Amino acid sequence: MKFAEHLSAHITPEWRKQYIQYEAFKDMLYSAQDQAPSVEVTDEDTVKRYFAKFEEKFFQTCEKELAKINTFYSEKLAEAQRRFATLQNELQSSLDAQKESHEERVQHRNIKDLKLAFSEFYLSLILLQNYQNLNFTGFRKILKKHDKILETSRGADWRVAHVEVAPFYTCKKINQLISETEAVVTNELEDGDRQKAMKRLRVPPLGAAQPAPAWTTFRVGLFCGIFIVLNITLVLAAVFKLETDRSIWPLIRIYRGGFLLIEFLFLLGINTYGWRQAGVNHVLIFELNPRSNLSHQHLFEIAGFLGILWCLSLLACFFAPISVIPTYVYPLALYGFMVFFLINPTKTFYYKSRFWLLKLLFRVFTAPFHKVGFADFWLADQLNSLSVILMDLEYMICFYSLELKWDESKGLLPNNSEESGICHKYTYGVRAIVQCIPAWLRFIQCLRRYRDTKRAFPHLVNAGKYSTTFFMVTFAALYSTHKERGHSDTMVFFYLWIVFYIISSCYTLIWDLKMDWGLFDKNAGENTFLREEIVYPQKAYYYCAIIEDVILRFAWTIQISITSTTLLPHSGDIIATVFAPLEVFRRFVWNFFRLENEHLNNCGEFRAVRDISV
Amino acid sequence: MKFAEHLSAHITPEWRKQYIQYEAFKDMLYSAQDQAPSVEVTDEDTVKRYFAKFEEKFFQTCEKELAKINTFYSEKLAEAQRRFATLQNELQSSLDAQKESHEERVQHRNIKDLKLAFSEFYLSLILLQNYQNLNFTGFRKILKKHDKILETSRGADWRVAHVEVAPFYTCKKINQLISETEAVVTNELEDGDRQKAMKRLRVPPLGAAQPAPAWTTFRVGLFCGIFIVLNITLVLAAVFKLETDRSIWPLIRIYRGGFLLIEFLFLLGINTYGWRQAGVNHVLIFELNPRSNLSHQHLFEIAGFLGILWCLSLLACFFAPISVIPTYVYPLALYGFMVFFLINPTKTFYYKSRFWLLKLLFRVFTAPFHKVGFADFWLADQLNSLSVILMDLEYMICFYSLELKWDESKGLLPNNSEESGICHKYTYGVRAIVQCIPAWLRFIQCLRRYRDTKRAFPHLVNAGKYSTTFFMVTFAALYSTHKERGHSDTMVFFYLWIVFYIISSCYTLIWDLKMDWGLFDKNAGENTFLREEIVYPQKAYYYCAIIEDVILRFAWTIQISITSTTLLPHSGDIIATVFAPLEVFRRFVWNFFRLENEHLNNCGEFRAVRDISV
Ligand SMILES: O=P(O)(O)O[C@H]1[C@@H](OP(=O)(O)O)[C@H](OP(=O)(O)O)[C@@H](OP(=O)(O)OP(=O)(O)O)[C@H](OP(=O)(O)O)[C@H]1OP(=O)(O)O
Ligand SMILES: O=P(O)(O)O[C@H]1[C@@H](OP(=O)(O)O)[C@H](OP(=O)(O)O)[C@@H](OP(=O)(O)OP(=O)(O)O)[C@H](OP(=O)(O)O)[C@H]1OP(=O)(O)O
Ligand SMILES: O=P(O)(O)O[C@H]1[C@@H](OP(=O)(O)O)[C@H](OP(=O)(O)O)[C@@H](OP(=O)(O)OP(=O)(O)O)[C@H](OP(=O)(O)O)[C@H]1OP(=O)(O)O
Ligand SMILES: O=P(O)(O)O[C@H]1[C@@H](OP(=O)(O)O)[C@H](OP(=O)(O)O)[C@@H](OP(=O)(O)OP(=O)(O)O)[C@H](OP(=O)(O)O)[C@H]1OP(=O)(O)O
Repeated sequence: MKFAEHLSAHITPEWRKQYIQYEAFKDMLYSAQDQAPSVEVTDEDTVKRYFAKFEEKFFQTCEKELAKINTFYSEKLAEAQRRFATLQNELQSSLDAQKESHEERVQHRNIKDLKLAFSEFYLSLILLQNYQNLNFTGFRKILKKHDKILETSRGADWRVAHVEVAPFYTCKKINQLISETEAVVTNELEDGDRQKAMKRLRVPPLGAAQPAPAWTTFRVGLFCGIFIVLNITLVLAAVFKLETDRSIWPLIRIYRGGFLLIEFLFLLGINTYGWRQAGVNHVLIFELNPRSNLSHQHLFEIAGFLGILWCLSLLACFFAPISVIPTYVYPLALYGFMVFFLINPTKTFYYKSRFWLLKLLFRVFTAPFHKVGFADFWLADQLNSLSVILMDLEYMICFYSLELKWDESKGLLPNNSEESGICHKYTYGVRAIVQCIPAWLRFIQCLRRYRDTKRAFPHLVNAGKYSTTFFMVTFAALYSTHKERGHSDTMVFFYLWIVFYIISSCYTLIWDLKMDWGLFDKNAGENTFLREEIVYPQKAYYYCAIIEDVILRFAWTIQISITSTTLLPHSGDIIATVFAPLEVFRRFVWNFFRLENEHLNNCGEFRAVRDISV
Repeated sequence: MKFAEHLSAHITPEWRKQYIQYEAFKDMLYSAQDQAPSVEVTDEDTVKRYFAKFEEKFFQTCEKELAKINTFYSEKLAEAQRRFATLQNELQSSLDAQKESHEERVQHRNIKDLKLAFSEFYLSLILLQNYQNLNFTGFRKILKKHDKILETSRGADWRVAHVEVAPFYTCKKINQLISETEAVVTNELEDGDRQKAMKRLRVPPLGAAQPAPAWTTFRVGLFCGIFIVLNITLVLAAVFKLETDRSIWPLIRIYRGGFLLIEFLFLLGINTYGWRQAGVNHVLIFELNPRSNLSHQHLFEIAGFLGILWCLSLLACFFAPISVIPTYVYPLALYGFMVFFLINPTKTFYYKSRFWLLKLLFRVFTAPFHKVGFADFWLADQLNSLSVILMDLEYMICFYSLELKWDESKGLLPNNSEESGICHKYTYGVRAIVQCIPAWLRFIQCLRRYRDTKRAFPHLVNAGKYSTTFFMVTFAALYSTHKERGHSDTMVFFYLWIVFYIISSCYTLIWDLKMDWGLFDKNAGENTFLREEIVYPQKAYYYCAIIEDVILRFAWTIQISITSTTLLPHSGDIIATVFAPLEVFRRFVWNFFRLENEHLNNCGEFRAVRDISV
């Protein structure tokens, strides 16, 4: 009925330019129909010749499209045949080695990677088959549509004479390859059982708009509604009922991290939805499973549940829920519940994503030794902007270990004490390393990448980009320490520090535009100050992001400076609280164009599957 | 991949017994496969003869199923051809009358009914086409499964030799009929335009019933979450913050009706979901549009919004956030909003259902004159159990017009002695008629039906059933009035009243079982105390409903009698509040089996479309 959006939603992204231009043909046909003058205005010969010339040009365009499709199909078939030959040779070598302990574990890894390579090959073959079917359907539908407006029946004859003889339609090699692959997998690997072998080779409609189950959407809406109502109740309770008898700073300073985490989860769900809709293949970049994947609804549901728990804990800290449990227990219960949810060793509640995240975290935090992929440095980049949660963790540990006297009530709020503040300082040393941890991780990753791929431009400069944070933080700490000690030269520690402000931002900002986002290209074309090809439909997004990155970069250096050095102590807490939720927004904007620039490097290579070895 | 639930969900409910028994064939094949004796000593000849006899019986069953399908298709095709001939003759008569004002309005009505009859005929033809396609697919799939499991080449040969030469597959008369119908509608009726005619004749995937849009489910969940959180907050506020000013009785008596309406909407949504899932075709019975329909999610989304408004109004009444607006304004705003939502004359917010409901309400309340259909008496039956809202309406009108002072913001709470008691007495006697209105409507509908049909068994006994409410209410009112007047003979007005209690319930209860639900049949099989065929899978539902109706009938009788007679001082206002939400539950249970018994009168007639006339 509606072929346009069906074709749009069933297109393989990396081959989007290799399909048929249905919409262009439709617009051309409509323009030709409208351009016809009146019967009386022009003679019948002029109308006849106009129709004839338009038909000729239409058929020339159709011939060009058919030739392009045929060439693409032939190249893909040749590539598939060569890959099959290579895989069969490797499988034969592995099986003859197996026929003739550490050797057993090596073999286990061998048939661990081989059964994945075969699955990837099967996915490629299925994608080629779908491409062929969809292209033929589009040709037939556009010719049928043409054969109605013009009322000249020349499209049916053209289809019968040209498309029906096309090799892209008359060849059966893909089906034979599929059958041989199934036979090889069932015989050599799974040893005679078609059930599990077919189960691991099933291709669900991954290249479509497969809706989520209605229960997931219902849960998302339920959690969102409870969250907004609890938020309104919390705001009213804070405004009306509570009096800040002994400050609420050790309360917001503890509850900031959970709010930041929930906001990050929500924005990540939005990011995933945008990637999926815009046509960016993040599954190939992140090296995920094409058949099993997490949609944005699951992330929204997780964020909603976490927000429900956070709001309930804050409300419990607010009024007087239980008259026997001390009020300094609720944040502990909340964070313990978060940790328990993450590291649950059972097989429930997205058990297939939590383990992947845990292994990724281990690899990230063991940076110098493990090899570096896209996911590792992407997660390290996220942790770079998510350091406020680490700061809150350190502050909460030092507040509970030393400052709060557990024997009274109202443990959390009243910090009424003599030396209240021994934790709101920096002089013992541990306030700068906690903030320099992620920069150190990225610096070490860049060093390892340069060592492996010994090409010193991208990585040594990238490694030097993260080193400016060390200089800035150490100079801020030194200036604050000498100000507290009242040295007459403290002001000089101000001066150079200020330049290490600018040298920081102007560094990273440039790397954000030229290298991370790939803008300001010399082949910009019509798109001014951008690159030649853009995925997202509107340039206003690009211009607004360019505008906002500049502003949000400058108020990242100032937040990390004011917060580690802990200076100007009358508005530092409020400014840090205000500026914390802007860092996540900046990173959320950055992710879009970072992954879009990464994706466009796989569109000139026509790569659609994750190539693997044994 | 999974043909079982596809076949189950794509079956026309009224032709379910005329399809192919796929599950029975699967179970038979599995049992035969499991019953393989043994190679051990049994001997190959015994296994061979067992396989041969099973193959023979399998082929006999397949032949019987094929013959049944062929005969059903032949009968349906003959019926369709005769109906087409009749419709063509009527259309020809109408067009020749049109070719050769009140006559113009009559012609407009004629082409109003004709364009509906043609659409229903087109729906029937499309249903027959789908039946043919699905039956062939099922045959092919089951034969392929048999061939796979029993390692032979008999199934393919049998399919080629028998199913291929079947008329249910080689007869293309339906396609010619469909093309002729399109031609006739496009030429004679829509005058040469295929666009609007085809749009009118399009058959959407009803069987698929594509899982409802995600925004609707999201809104349902959002409204539900807000409702539950507001309910918890309201309960806490009522328990804790309330004040012993003067009574909360003129508040529950006002807010009861909205709660009852919301509960009715929720239970009606559950009812619609149950009807759709169980296979009951309520669209045919209610004479709705087979292409445009309301799902249960829309009713849940209306109910959630109404509950949100109700909870907000109650919270505003409790807290009184605004210090200038009087407290007796909020229920007025709530009920005005409900009325405005119902009678909105624009074209938004389910405008094609509200107008249908309004016309139905007009027909119901003008009962003696209009003809009676299923939708009229069904709605009157619902209003019979929904009289508490009418009682609340009359009480609120009397309370505001007479009692309320409006001068000082004492509001909807209190502060009088006898002003509470003129509205709580029955000197006017108006609270008997407000309760006897729906019984009167049903009684007059039964009288009109008996006059139309001239068959006196069902309708002149139904009218007698409905007439007992008048006796019960009038005797309760007389007893209460004489008790207030202190007559020495008032006790006798008690005595006979008590029998008019029993005579009421034992009447209606019997009509609920034998006639409304069609149970206690004389020719039941293994379903003891039930009817021969049942739609809902489990008999436990039937037995539970049989148990429940008995208790709830006496509860309903005593509740309405006590509420009408205004007797038994304080208890007769908490007992009514407790018993009010049980009469909606009783009606909600009654609807299931009422419509199921109605449905099992077209399944034996093989009627799947609604017949009309011009
Ligand atoms: O005039 P248009 O441009 O609006 O065409 C309409 C419609 O014409 P209409 O006005 O009489 O209803 C066609 O119906 P026909 O009369 O040709 O049969 C319909 O084809 P269809 O029913 O599937 O028939 P088959 O393809 O299965 O053979 C086509 O659907 P697509 O080609 O599949 O996208 C639509 O295209 P669209 O613009 O995308 O909605
Ligand atoms: O070799 P291993 O140690 O990796 O484990 C086997 C397999 O064990 P098995 O031999 O008893 O069938 C695991 O199934 P289980 O024992 O947990 O049921 C399965 O885990 P899984 O499906 O993810 O998890 P679950 O859905 O089953 O809970 C894993 O698949 P991957 O981890 O996805 O690659 C398999 O790898 P492979 O040898 O390539 O088939
Ligand atoms: O052994 P079973 O009883 O489980 O059969 C399975 C499956 O066998 P498997 O174990 O090798 O995967 C069949 O695959 P095959 O090897 O015959 O091709 C499959 O057919 P399929 O792929 O659609 O093939 P085509 O019909 O399109 O030609 C069939 O689907 P349905 O007939 O359409 O319902 C399934 O039936 P089910 O029980 O309902 O899930
Ligand atoms: O004859 P009438 O007075 O009953 O009205 C015509 C038509 O008016 P038209 O002649 O200008 O096209 C109405 O469309 P509008 O004027 O409101 O746009 C349409 O209402 P509708 O589609 O429900 O409502 P909307 O979706 O359009 O808002 C109605 O269809 P039905 O009531 O469903 O039977 C039609 O009946 P028919 O003659 O059989 O085609």
